[PDB]
This record gives sequence, C-alpha cells and structure tokens, in this order.
Amino acid sequence: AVTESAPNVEYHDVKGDMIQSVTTSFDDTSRLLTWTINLTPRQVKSNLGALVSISGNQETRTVTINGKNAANGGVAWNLYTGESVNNNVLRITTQVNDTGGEVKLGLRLVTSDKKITKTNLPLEFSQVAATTNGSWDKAGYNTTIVEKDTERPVVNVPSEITVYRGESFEYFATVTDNSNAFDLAKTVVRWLYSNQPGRGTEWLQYSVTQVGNQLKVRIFGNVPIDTTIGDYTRYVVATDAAGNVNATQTEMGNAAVDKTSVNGQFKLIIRFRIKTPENTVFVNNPNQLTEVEKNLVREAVKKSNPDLRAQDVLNSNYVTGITVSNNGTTTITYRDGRKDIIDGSKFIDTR
Ligand SMILES: [Ca+2]
Repeated sequence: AVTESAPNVEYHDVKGDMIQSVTTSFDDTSRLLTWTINLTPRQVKSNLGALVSISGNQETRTVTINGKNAANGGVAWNLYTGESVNNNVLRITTQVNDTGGEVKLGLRLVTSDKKITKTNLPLEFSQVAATTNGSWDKAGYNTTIVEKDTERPVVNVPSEITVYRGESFEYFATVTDNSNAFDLAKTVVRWLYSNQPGRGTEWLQYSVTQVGNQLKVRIFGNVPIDTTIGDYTRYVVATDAAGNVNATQTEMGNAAVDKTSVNGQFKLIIRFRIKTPENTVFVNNPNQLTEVEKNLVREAVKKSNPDLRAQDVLNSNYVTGITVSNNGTTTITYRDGRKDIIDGSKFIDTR
C-alpha cells in the first residue's frame, strides 16, 4: 500500500529561490521512499544540479530530473545533474531498510549555464555568483517511516457464539496488532469458501470499528425461525495496515479439513428456544406414565413449541426425537444431537 505525505522542514535557507514544495510517497510493499521536489527557479538557465544527502537507513535507487534519469556525478553527499526547466521536478527514490524510523533528505540545489561539477558547486548562497551563477537553494527534510511489520494481528473472539431461532443476537470480537494500525475494509467475518457469511447463515452480519488501538467487531443479526439447527465454523479474518492477516486462506482450508483451529475461528451454534407447556397434562401415576400418557406429553410439547418441525429433531421424526421418561421428563434431541430437557413436573398433574 502507498501513503502520500508532506515531510517536515528541518532547515531552509531563506535566500533559496528554487524549491516550491516537497512531498513524500512511501510504498510499504517494496519499502521504496519517493521524495518529490517541485522546482520553480527564478533563473532557469540550462542545467540543474542537486547535491543530495540521505540518512543511513536509506540507499538511493533512482534520481530523475525533468522526468529523465539524472547524470550521476558521484560522491555523505552525491551529485546529480540534469535539465533545468521553469516548472521542474527532482524525484529521489530510496530503499528504506527494515528498521525505518526517522528518514532525512539534505539538498543543495543550483541552476547554471555552466556544466555543474563537484569542484564548482557552491556550498552557500554567497559563493554562487563566482561559481554556477544562477538559482540556488539549501534545505533538509525529515519524516518517519514505520518499521517493517511482519507480525500478524490477533483476534479475540468467543470460542462459541450461540444463537436462537426467531431471536436477535449480538456478540463482540476484538483485534489487536503490534503496529496498532489496521485495514478495516479487509477485516471480515466469513465462512471458509468465500468472503460471505455462508450458505445457511446468510443472516450473519458484522461491523468493524477502530476503538483506540483495537478493532471492535460486532457480530449480530436476526436468526430465521426456520434456519437449519446445528453448528458451523466461521472466521474473523483481520488485516493489519501492513497487509498481514491473522489467518490465511490456506490455513482456514487446512483447519476445516483437519478439524484444527486458526486464530479468529469460532463455532456458530444455532439452537431452538424450547418452551415448557403451560397446558396441563393429567396422568394416573406421575412416576409411571403409560404409553398413552407419554404420547399426550409429546403432543403437548409439540403444541407449546409449534415452530419445531419434524426435520428439526433427531432422524426427522417426532417420535424418535422427542422422548418421554417414566416420570414424563421430556428430552428433545435435535437433528444435530444437541438436546433440551423439560422436567415433567412443570406441566404434569396427577389427575
Ligand atoms: Ca502487525
């Protein structure tokens, strides 16, 4: 990624008459730094010369003057020469090391109708007339470049997010990073296969905010009353400013196949919200229900839970999935093997 910036002015000779403005553009992929120096000499002349100093954390790659590669005059300072035009640009590109930190650029600039050489460059305004006899400038700039960030961001998400059919939910994840700088657009909640909430869970929504040095990820939505009961693996995948991700596409795929976990993974569990019958079932002996009575009990649980479909229980069969004990305690075993238990005494009276 790129960032375009304007560096600090460390020093500038008030008697300079060339530099119009300086900007910087850093590419954090290549870690190339570009210093752009816009020039409007009062005395254009034919030739432009630039004595360039850079901090030890940079090493020069390219220097262009008026769009063309500058002749390298050679050597703390290095001479570059090229064409002088009234609206000119000197562009200096450096490789920044891995550390980054404060970067500096120093400049001694001239125009001249003479060939500009290392023996004839003036070091101060007062020596200009006797040497290059044109325009002159003298400045130093500084700015700060981030350290190379190779450490992935870390998501903290509940290991399990449980939601209920017919109800809304809201959970929260957090992301941190050593750089404390993130890419919120590339921070998502998704299933394995694509950047989408996933087939069967299209209702899964999220939003991302930066709160201080953390990301706050809201995971929320409304669960349809007829969505599939069971569990799903989903992933919080966050990207830092440098482009590091907590879990890569390859890693997610391996984790899904091997049944292992990645940072940011959670299990999304969809549950039915069970309701105890309010309608009383009357039995002969509350400790030994007859088979006829157990069927009354199953029907009453079905009545009190009308959104519980055959396909929602074990083996898609109400008789298999809703079992009733000798004391009328009812177990509802769902298609996924999870279960709810209703105490029989809650809704069973002795006749
Ligand atoms: Ca990082």
